[PDB]
Amino acid sequence: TTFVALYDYESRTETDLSFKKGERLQIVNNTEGDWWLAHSLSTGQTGYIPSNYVAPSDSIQAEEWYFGKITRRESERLLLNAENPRGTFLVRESETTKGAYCLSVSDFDNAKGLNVKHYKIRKLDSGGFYITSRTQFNSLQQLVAYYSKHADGLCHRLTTVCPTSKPQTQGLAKDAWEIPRESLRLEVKLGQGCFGEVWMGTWNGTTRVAIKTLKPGTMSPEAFLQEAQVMKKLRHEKLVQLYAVVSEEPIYIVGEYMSKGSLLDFLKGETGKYLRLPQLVDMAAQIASGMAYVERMNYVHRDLRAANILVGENLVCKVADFGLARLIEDNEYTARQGAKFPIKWTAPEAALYGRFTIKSDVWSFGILLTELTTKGRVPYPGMVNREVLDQVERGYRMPCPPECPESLHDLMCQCWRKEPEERPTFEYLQAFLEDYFTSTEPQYQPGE
Ligand SMILES: CC(C)(C)n1nc(-c2cccc3ccccc23)c2c(N)ncnc21
Repeated sequence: TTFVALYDYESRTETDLSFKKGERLQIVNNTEGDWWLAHSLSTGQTGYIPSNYVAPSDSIQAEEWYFGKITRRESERLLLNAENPRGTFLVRESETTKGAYCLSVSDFDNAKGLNVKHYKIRKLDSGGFYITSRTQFNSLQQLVAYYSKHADGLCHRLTTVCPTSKPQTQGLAKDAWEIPRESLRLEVKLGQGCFGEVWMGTWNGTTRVAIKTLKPGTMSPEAFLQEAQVMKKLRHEKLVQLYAVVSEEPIYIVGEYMSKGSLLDFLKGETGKYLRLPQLVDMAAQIASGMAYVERMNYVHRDLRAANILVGENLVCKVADFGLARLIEDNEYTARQGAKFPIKWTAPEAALYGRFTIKSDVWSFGILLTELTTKGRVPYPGMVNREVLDQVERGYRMPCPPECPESLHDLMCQCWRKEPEERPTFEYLQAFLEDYFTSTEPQYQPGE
């Protein structure tokens, strides 16, 4: 009945437990969902561990190459990393056939360069697993072992397990949410905003975090606290996870530290000078994915723009600062006015009637699209804030950006429809962007 560690974990508190990948643990108390009390069968030490860093000792989830329910697309973003040798692989759940699996493998060809080939793994009614019926296997493990020795009609022999990064724990530690101010050390100033600052820091002397501070008089702690309850419930690979808070003014919001910074600066950077269309579209697709989750949760972002998107490794983009805008108490800002309100991203009905919805976020996404295709250039280049809303009201829309294909401009124009309900859904935008470049090639290589 033992569990095994899937990744290394460094202790963060006095009551938690460090372990290395592969270490056998006993779960001596599993009552709480996200932190379990465990006990190393190697060291004898006890302490709390994040439940997502372990799997049952003989399970399929224990397999280092088994990635579970991961999209085909997300699967490709990992496999295509330039460091991966050919034959890098992983196994995941097939999306299109329930109860089937999929072996994804990285390959190189002169026509295509670097690419990913997928093989659907079907399980027989008699019990076996196979890619080609010619050769079956009693488990996924055995399939993987055989194909690590002989290619046998796959593109390449299985060589290296697809590497991944450690997943985020749920919270910084068990029961940690409203944390004391003195547990944070501010180290490097990352940014400065209209209502506060962002800092790289350390929680509890151990854990690297980012800390956003709010000026006193920005919002009430009581309102901030009720909302933060809603925000901690939002969990998605394309949303910046909020870790903990300090509710008393000056308010702190503690979150994952995204070393690569905002999408906006990454776009303007030497980092952005040579980004090609396919990458811009893929970043757009992820943001739409995060927003599509917001959309399924019936939440509203309210401040969506390139500045509030954060970048990670492999061109990962995550939606940040969601919901907070609603709580800004500043007089001018509540009236959708003043040098702090992002009018250039705001749908006309939201600015005029304070009508903020997922549809006015769709409009902001259209604006964000023009940032992605113009290296972070400010929207409405020849206009000042105080003259945008009236232009937009009279039906003015930004023209197709230089070098932007009309098709993506047309998408932007759909996002900027006068009637909010005529605007597309984030679900539509996500699919449209993910499938922007049509491949003739087959979804799965033939079993043959
Ligand atoms: C680029 C910039 C300085 C604006 N930045 N901003 C954040 C950040 C954005 C939204 C909410 C947060 C909540 C707590 C901590 C940081 C953030 C952020 C981050 N997490 N990591 C790195 N840079 C960040």
